[PDB]
Amino acid sequence: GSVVIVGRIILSSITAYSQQTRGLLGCIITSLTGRDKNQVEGEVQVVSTATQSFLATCVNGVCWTVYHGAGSKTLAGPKGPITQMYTNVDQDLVGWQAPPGARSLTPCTCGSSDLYLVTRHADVIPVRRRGDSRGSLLSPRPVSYLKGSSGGPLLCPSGHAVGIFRAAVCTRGVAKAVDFVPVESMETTMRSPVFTDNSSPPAVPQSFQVAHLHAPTGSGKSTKVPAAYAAQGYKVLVLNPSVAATLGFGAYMSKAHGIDPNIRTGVRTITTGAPVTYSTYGKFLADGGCSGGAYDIIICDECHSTDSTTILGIGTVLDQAETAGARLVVLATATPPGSVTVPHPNIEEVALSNTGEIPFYGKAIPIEAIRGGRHLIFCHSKKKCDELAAKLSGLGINAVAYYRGLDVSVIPTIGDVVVVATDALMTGYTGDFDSVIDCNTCVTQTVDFSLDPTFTIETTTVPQDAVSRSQRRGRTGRGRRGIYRFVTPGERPSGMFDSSVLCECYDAGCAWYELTPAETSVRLRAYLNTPGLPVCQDHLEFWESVFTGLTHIDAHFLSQTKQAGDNFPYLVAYQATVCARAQAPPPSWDQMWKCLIRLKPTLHGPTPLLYRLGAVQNEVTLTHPITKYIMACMSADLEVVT
Amino acid sequence: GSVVIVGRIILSGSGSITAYSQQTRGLLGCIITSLTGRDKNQVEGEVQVVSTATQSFLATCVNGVCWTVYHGAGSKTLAGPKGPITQMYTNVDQDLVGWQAPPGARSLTPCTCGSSDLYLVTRHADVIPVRRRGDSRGSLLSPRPVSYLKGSSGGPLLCPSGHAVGIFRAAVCTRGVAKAVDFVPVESMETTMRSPVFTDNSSPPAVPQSFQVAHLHAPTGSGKSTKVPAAYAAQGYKVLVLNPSVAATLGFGAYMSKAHGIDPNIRTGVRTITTGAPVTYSTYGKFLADGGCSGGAYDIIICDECHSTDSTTILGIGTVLDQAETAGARLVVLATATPPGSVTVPHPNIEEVALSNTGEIPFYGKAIPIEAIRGGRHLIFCHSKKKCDELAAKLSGLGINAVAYYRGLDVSVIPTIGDVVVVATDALMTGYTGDFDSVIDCNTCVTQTVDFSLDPTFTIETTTVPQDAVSRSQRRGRTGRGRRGIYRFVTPGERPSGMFDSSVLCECYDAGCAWYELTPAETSVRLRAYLNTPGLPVCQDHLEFWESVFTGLTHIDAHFLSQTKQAGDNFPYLVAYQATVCARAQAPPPSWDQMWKCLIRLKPTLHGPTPLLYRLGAVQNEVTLTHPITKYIMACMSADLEVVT
Ligand SMILES: CC[C@@H]([NH2+][C@@H](C)CC(N)=O)c1ccc(Cl)c(Oc2ccccc2)c1F
Ligand SMILES: CC[C@@H]([NH2+][C@@H](C)CC(N)=O)c1ccc(Cl)c(Oc2ccccc2)c1F
Repeated sequence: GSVVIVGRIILSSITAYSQQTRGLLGCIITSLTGRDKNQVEGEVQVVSTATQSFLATCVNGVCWTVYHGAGSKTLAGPKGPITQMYTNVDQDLVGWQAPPGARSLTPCTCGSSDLYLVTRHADVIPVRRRGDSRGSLLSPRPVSYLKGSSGGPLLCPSGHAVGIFRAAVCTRGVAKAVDFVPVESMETTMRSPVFTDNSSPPAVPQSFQVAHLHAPTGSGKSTKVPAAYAAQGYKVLVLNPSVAATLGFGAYMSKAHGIDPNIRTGVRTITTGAPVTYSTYGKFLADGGCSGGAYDIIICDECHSTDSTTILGIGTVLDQAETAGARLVVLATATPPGSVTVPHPNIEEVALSNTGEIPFYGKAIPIEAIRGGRHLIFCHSKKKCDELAAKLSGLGINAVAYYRGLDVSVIPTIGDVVVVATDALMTGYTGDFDSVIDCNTCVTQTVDFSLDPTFTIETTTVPQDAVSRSQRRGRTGRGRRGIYRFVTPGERPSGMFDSSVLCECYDAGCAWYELTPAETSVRLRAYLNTPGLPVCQDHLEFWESVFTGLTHIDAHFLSQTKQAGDNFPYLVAYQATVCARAQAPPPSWDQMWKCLIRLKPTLHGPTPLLYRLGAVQNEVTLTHPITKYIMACMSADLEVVT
Repeated sequence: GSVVIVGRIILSGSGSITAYSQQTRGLLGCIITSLTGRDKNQVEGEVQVVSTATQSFLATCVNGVCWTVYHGAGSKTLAGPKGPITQMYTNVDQDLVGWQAPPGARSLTPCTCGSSDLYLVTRHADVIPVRRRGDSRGSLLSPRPVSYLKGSSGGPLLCPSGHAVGIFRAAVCTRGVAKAVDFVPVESMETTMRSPVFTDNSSPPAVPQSFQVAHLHAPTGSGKSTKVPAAYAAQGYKVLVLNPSVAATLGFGAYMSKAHGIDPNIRTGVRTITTGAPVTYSTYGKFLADGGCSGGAYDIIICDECHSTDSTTILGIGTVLDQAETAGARLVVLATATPPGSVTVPHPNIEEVALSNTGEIPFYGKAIPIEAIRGGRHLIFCHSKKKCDELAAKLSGLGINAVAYYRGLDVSVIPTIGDVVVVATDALMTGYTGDFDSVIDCNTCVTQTVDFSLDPTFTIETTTVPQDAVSRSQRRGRTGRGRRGIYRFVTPGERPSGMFDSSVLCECYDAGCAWYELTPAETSVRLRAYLNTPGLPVCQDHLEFWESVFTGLTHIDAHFLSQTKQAGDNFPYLVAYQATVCARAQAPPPSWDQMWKCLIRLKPTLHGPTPLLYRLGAVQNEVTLTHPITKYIMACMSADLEVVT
């Protein structure tokens, strides 16, 4: 679907009124066709997807808005879908060529400290500028007042644009400031190229540089290129988030380029003294990061990956590389932030229908589609993998489930099989398949600053973004004609990750890699500050402050929850420690808290709740000191998407 | 818009109960079908996944009737093969609606055997085990987050043999987790089918020999409050007519003296007369201030505008219903032009014209031409005080005699008389009784709703929502009275009539404490009589909860209460109470909104964090949760609480 214009705020002292020009039916058809024949007027446009509605402000002949709402989408236009002219994911900014009849605001030259934010409801909210991207609302307003107004103009008194609104800065649920994209970030974006070629490795520079490599898996981004570099006489470290891919490079380089390299995973380590090393991000962090002098080039493969280990690992490289004597970091991926899924020559795509013997996410799979051969069916949860493997086995199709927890030996590597897997597949198994069938959804975590009492980590089923869809489809069609069947044809924008991933990085830091919160921050600071990487909201101060107060955890609990492989082993363990000290029962008796099961006779009363990590069945008390500290931490300034 | 079928849930054939979903329509197909009311796609399966524009849920055919919940479907028609099917049963009291099952749609069959191990099917095709605790209740064997169940209302509850016990309609929560489920019994679906499909209420009832509560569903024009009470009086009966509006009450009495003959008793705060006549007109507020029914006085009590869900009206009707048989009345009539489940039908005096973007005056995203409002007397309904004053401002500058009206301002600021454009909120409707040449409607309104947000307690949020069938009808009803009328509107939509929020239950206890010296226990009795009387607007039963909250709010400062009372704002007790607690800790209020003006004078002696009891708006000050009243309220949030899904 395309972004659709559904109305306009007309600007006129500054005042405004809004005008609606479409309803739901129209918005839906227009988004599907990409064809909008309505006459565009005004400088601010009310726009909408099938999900969110928001704004777009025309400046200098470009119509601008936020990446978090528009993604990389085309805008419906008179001739047809308009492709985006600019896409600056780093600045939460995208932009289309202004259609005829649109007026443009001209940039604010002088720069008043006094500024007015136009909202989607046609209000003109005064704002005092505090910095380049920061203004304080004269009247603190609830956060929900500003919702739907991402992409709206901030104006000086004369009516020239100072920037477009991108996020509220909340203090305990009330908006006291605003983050906007400066007009000078737009003029900078208009002066960068629309075509920077990243498909070739850079040549090694005289001094330190970070460089980007965009090219598909198989192209030898991970094999040929490190070899080429080794030939020129350099030492190269290749980081990867999969144990199975890292190990498989070992026997691959030996066969193919006569280099018997160093391999470093948690399960296995080989030192051959080769000039090339392949390691997981995880083993890299276990070994303390960059060793003084050991490497010239550090290639971070699958840098589109937004799990906590990769992020923490990449930001370690970026914080340490130059001081360890690196001259080159290369961030490598086939799917950088802002990518969309384009057709693939080797892959035929066929929507699923309702005609099929096997139900699947409201559609159907025909037995004939998966009876012969090797097939990969992605499902969102383990529960659903178990269900589908059971049905298929019961019809005599040779079927097998794989997800986090299982050994990859459930395999089966040669012969007929239907593999029903979660995304864990993409890290534990390196093989390709005759067809891929994709449910087009994933499970994700989201933090919610719910103040009940502190924060919550919700697990939610969500639509897949452009990176998931591409990575899943790319398990077929690798040098051999593949089919890709799907339940649904859309895809969310790529390259954004949630604040809970940040939280996960402190947790793993503390739990797994002996990092203080201060230390975790510095490495995340290096990641955030590097252009072209995935993006998130800057909630570092906040998570640092939270984990900073979580002291004298109980070793036994920590170990146990690490060994069960829970998410957030540190937060779970820490809550467990507080409970067992306070002589109080845990939030519930979910598996999550099994680590406390032998104290169940003696633990009684209300749970000293620190935060919410699932359903809380027990009564709660807010009197524990750690709770009060975490409550106090919620007064910090939180950027929120609006 | 119609309800559209967009998928189904196929139950298994044998062995253990299991199911899977089939999706038959996307969003685009769903909207088109809803707007045309036409659905040529055939219908298999007994459990349909159904949607509206705004939401989606389930329906379960049993005995040839496709049943769903009223809170989901309202009174809407079902998209069918030869166009929209109208509802056959609309049992608002039971949260139960029903269409005739379309061609070859298959139907579950009722729990013949009667077991107590149950299985709930959800929209995801999951199959939760449930233990029957009562006629209409069941506990989850493994409790669950209430969000798991969203979108499954309408879904069936099966016994092991595959037979339908009931349909899911609500989660019973404790602090965010669903311990239980409420469903509509299958035998409520048979009580429903075993009755007339059409019941009449168009005529005033005959006076029964013994106590009976009747409904009078009739236009404001049939003379619900003049003719019908005169007629009863003409036959020698003592009649009390209650009404929410002081203006309407005085008007009826004045009309009765000049028209139907006699000089009735009037009872309002601003005016009271005891003539000794046998008709008495009163407001619900004066009636409650007077302590309700005093025995022997009346044979018939007409509760006019019984569709109103302001707190006084509900608290009023609840009193009459608790007290009237024991006070010797023979008849309680519940009168309204717009009863629960009613739809806005067309009016022969009234031309209904969609606003467009063509026009000089912006109006909620559309536009009004000045042509349409210079020629005569017109009424513009706006949602806020703000928009009202803003739009007076614009119109008058354009050479129009416009005046704002809302709560606080004085009626008769409306010229009587002149040639006018009055810009008003719904306050118009209880403030002023005149009609107009045309009504212009924004089709939205401000309402309050409660959020059990546990942060630390609950939150009363004010929001703007689309108007319901009752709102549209009453607003439009201010033109086309006798003469010709024109109704112009921004949106054609209309939410289901007859449902009110738990926050309205909150205001009842609040008003009982602030205005009518009713302990919470006494308020619960009165509210209970209301919930239990059929054919009145419906709510979720949060009575124990709210009673328990207000029972803790003891020793309020009289002085603050009297100010929040006079200032006329919502929830004077909760506001006075929070301010009371704030003043006794020498702490500030949650913010300095106008809500808290009673504490401005103490500003310089108030310091530290606010001991927050509950959220009635933005909280700007830092908060402490250690006050004993906060803790007492936190304990109250462990009540069993019905919530919809
Ligand atoms: C413009 C700020 C930028 N964040 C900085 C910390 C830079 C960085 N390394 O991410 C940013 C860019 C793009 C988007 Cl969609 C942003 O907002 C969100 C919102 C929700 C999820 C993820 C990002 C954003 F916050
Ligand atoms: C079947 C329960 C019934 N409530 C009882 C207290 C009876 C009564 N007098 O209301 C009921 C009927 C209809 C509906 Cl839409 C119900 O659910 C809601 C949901 C949200 C708002 C209002 C009512 C309901 F809860």
